Amino acid sequence: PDQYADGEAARVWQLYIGDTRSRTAEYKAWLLGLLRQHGCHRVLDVACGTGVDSIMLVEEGFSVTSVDASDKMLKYALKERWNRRKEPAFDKWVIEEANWLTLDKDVPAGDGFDAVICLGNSFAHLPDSKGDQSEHRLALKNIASMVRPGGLLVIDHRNYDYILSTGCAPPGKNIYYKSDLTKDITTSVLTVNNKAHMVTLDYTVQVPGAGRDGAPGFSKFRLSYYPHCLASFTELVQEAFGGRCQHSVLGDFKPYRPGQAYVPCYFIHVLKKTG
Amino acid sequence: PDQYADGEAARVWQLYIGDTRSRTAEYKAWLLGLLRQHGCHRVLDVACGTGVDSIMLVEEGFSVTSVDASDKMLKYALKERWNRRKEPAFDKWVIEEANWLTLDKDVPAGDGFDAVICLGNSFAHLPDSKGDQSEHRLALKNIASMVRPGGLLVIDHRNYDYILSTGCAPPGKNIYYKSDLTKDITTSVLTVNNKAHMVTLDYTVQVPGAGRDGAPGFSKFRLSYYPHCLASFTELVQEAFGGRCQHSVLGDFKPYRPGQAYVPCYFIHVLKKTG
Amino acid sequence: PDQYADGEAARVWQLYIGDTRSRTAEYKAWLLGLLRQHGCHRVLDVACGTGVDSIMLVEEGFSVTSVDASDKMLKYALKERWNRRKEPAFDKWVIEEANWLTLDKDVPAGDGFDAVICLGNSFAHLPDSKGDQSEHRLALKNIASMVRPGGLLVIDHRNYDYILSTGCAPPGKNIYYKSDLTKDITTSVLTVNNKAHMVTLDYTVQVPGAGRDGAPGFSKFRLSYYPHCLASFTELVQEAFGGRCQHSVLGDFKPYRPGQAYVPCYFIHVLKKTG
Amino acid sequence: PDQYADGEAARVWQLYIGDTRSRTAEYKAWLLGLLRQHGCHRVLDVACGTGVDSIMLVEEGFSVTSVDASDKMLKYALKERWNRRKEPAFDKWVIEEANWLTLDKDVPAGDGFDAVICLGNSFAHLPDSKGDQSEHRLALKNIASMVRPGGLLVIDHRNYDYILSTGCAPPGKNIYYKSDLTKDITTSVLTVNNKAHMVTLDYTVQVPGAGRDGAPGFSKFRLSYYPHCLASFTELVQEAFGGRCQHSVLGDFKPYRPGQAYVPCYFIHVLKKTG
Ligand SMILES: C[S@@+](CC[C@H](N)C(=O)[O-])C[C@H]1O[C@@H](n2cnc3c(N)ncnc32)[C@H](O)[C@@H]1O
Ligand SMILES: C[S@@+](CC[C@H](N)C(=O)[O-])C[C@H]1O[C@@H](n2cnc3c(N)ncnc32)[C@H](O)[C@@H]1O
Ligand SMILES: C[S@@+](CC[C@H](N)C(=O)[O-])C[C@H]1O[C@@H](n2cnc3c(N)ncnc32)[C@H](O)[C@@H]1O
Ligand SMILES: C[S@@+](CC[C@H](N)C(=O)[O-])C[C@H]1O[C@@H](n2cnc3c(N)ncnc32)[C@H](O)[C@@H]1O
Repeated sequence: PDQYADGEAARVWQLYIGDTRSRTAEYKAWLLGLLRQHGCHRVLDVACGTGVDSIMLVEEGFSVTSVDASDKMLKYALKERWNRRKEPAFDKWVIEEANWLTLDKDVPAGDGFDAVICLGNSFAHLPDSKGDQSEHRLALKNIASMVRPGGLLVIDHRNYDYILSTGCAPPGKNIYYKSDLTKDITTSVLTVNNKAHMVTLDYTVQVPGAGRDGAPGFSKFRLSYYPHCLASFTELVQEAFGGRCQHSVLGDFKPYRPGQAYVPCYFIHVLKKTG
Repeated sequence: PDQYADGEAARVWQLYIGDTRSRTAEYKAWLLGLLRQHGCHRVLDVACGTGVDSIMLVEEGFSVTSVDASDKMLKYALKERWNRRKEPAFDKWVIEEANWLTLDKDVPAGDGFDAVICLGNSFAHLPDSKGDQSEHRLALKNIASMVRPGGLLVIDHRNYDYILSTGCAPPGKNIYYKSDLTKDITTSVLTVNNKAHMVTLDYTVQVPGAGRDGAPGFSKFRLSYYPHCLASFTELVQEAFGGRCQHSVLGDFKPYRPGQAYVPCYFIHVLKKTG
Repeated sequence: PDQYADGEAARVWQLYIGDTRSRTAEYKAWLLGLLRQHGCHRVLDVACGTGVDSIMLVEEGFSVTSVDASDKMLKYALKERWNRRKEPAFDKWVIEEANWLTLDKDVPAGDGFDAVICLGNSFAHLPDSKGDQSEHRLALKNIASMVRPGGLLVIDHRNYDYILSTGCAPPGKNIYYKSDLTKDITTSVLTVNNKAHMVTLDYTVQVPGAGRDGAPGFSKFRLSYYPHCLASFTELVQEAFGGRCQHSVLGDFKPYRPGQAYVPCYFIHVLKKTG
Repeated sequence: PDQYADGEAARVWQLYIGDTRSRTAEYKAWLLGLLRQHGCHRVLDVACGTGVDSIMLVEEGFSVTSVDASDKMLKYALKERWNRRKEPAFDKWVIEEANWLTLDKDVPAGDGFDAVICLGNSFAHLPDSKGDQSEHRLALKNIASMVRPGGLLVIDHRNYDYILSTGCAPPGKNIYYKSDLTKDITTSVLTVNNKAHMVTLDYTVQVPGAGRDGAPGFSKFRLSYYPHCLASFTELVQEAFGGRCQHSVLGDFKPYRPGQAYVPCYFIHVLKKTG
């Protein structure tokens, strides 16, 4: 289930993110700082999407290769690369299809990458269908398996500890998706027995115009995520490295202490493989 | 959406109810008592199902006509009637297809019935698709419209105030469905925005045998209900009589006071129309 | 694939057949004569449908048991039986669900029946999905397996030698379905590679009224048949008896000689199982 | 209905065509000759597919822009362009998504192209759903509307006059698809009433290997075409130019005279707009 196969979400992703520059303005300093601090040059983006963060890293002189399971989303990143094909940096940008579940065979890590990134609440898309989080563990394993020792892994997820609690996803401004075009997002929590099983969001993004004066137009699409509670993900992700890692998490790219006033919309996990 | 069209549920309903006699043993005293107390002879069963309670009322000398929207379920009640066709009582039992939504035209009440019954958590099946409980109000209206003034309406529903609260449906023994054959029931609560929208139960009933020594067999089916909170249903049902009624509700056919120790699995609403 | 599961066809079958009495008027003399001529008293109807011919045989003093795979169609025959439950003849009419494919286990022939009937182009419904006519052979075998030695089997089918040739099904009057209510029947022939694989008919039967003065209403349903060419069926059906049978075929219940002027709409096969 | 959306056909198209060089060897001389003879430099390919003929034209120094409705097929042409991005010719190759039905707005012809090509039996994919060949006429209109006056249009189609007649598509060698990997092609002709409505082909292409020694593997996909009889297409296509055109048709890129011994697998229509 690509969940993006229909292509409606991809078509308007640009409208969903809003000003990519304005979005990337946040955490660019941190991501870049972190990357450089650990002398990272080879970066693998497993959540490429339309290329938002891959493009940023490419421009910033990193050697990036981006993968994604949806060729509908990737098709836009590719489009961008071609458009800037005359730029040496972009001439060396690698964009290929791949799936976390089969990453190991999709992207030959070989020596591995200096850093791996999964941003914008991409991982939560993986379902627990098997009953046990086996799929979660496997995918989380392969992704970590792409990290060269001493390398970095930056994987995030929406704050579901809050969505599950209030039953609603935070509205408006978002560090990853900030666009006045997104008119509505309806949260749908499904709890099997007494455990949260799935959070389904239904977006309503206004396609610029979609009608002459007096008639506005919108695009509607739905995405489903597994609500990973912070504590659980921390445990899950660390386990993916068999413990040989240094773990840490930030609020919205800012330090995070449980009980703090500010409630983050996303939780960024920073893991540094050790051996 | 018959929800019973597939016929899997009907096929094993008998296994789900278990010992009908043992089930009917409960409340038979009360239902009969209540019926007689109000001199009721003409009884309409809008939730006929396989005929459990209609059959009981027939045997008890009442003049009953049973309707139901699922011809898959009704098909078993009919089967029963034929088998006992030699019994005068059963020779006068009426079984026809009908839908609460169109009852008014499906069952010509005319003068009306002395009593109407909807038992076994049948009504909760009606969805709120329209956004507003309009369908609920309409169906609840037609059903009440079949009650002769001074007549009775006995409509029940699972205690969803508890299911919604614990996220799980009560396990094991049940006054309506008590069978050791039912191995599992998985509750699935769906809350759109922050309001409970639907409760989906997934039953696992062991079909006797379904395999030689060493191999047991089961049947799996799913049913979805609108979680009507007590307070809301009391208001809804009373409104269906335009207020010309006498309302009351019992726990599991026993007096019910909010805050009482015993937590009822079902809530039985007893309404007596006045004119 | 019940093909009748949706119930649209059953709901208006009555309208499709038209005047059952006028329909049964044809071949009633022949069927009855044939039956009596071979001293048949126990008759099994494997294509019961709504009960048209079973009812006729019941009224005529035969001891009939009718089976059918569609409970949507059977549900009407049952309805009829109940309505005439006070008639001794109908009190002894047996109606049950069964499938040619599993007839042997569905209907315990035991000694077997004096005659078996499959009329109204019922058998052609069986598809050749398996690639080989295995299903046809098996079903045709079980059906024959219900015939007591010296017994009779009356199985028919539309004249597909003609439908395949003209690509269109004969219009209007029909010995089995004669109703001015049927406004249209669109034939759809599907030939895989160069062999006829399936004939799909789309019926348009006008439901009486379905609208006030000025607005008429119709019902639309589709049925699919395997186009059995005469020669092939003769071979197939005889083989079902392992050759221990006396075969013959009539046009529309009249003698049939290939090349004759009159083009039959149906082909009636009469087989007499022999030692 | 992309008909290619699933992507199974695109994934193995390469295997279906076989040796593109060997395929393109045929008619390359003619296509090129014809193009040059009319001094054509700007070529639009509306059936781009994986880029087979567009690539050939690009290499041959033409200025080509390719469009196609399936992004699953186009995605491969794009892949090819990128790989040869260092070749000036390919740096100027334009590849975009478009649909014959909306071509006029998808590809701004403006002045128009010197030549337009639709090869490999692409057009026959367009269905007649509307009842009337309106869609055929519209699409055929837009495509022609891309031809600059004095320009050329090369549109082909399988010889359905033969497929319809023999009920089977020609086997083996094919000028457009010649690969020993294609193990089977099952034709399926659907005739509504007495008119041929659709021809559905089911391909079985062996994916190289798909299993170790002893186990071979295949890929199965289906495509549906409208069987355009020669005479009809000639009329249809000419009408698309409002008669201001010079029409002609060849067998398999060789002169064609009705009744000739050789039976072409495809019919290539060559139109030269005058207006
Ligand atoms: C929220 S989008 C990413 C948006 C982009 N990263 C951003 O920040 O705007 C999540 C992406 O996850 C990808 N995805 C989901 N499941 C995947 C899997 N199993 N393997 C690889 N990619 C997957 C999808 O194709 C989708 O584009
Ligand atoms: C749980 S079953 C009843 C079982 C039976 N009362 C018993 O106690 O075993 C609920 C019934 O509601 C009926 N039902 C649901 N929607 C209906 C409608 N709109 N009109 C009539 N019956 C309806 C179904 O056909 C189904 O048999
Ligand atoms: C054309 S209808 C019969 C109508 C009826 N004979 C009459 O003359 O009005 C054909 C019947 O064949 C039955 N049928 C089809 N496939 C069957 C199967 N495999 N086993 C038993 N009955 C089957 C259907 O349920 C359907 O009612
Ligand atoms: C047989 S394939 C072409 C293969 C390629 N031209 C060759 O010669 O090998 C037909 C193509 O028609 C395209 N197609 C079908 N309907 C279309 C439409 N309405 N507009 C544009 N392209 C369409 C499909 O996407 C498909 O790739």
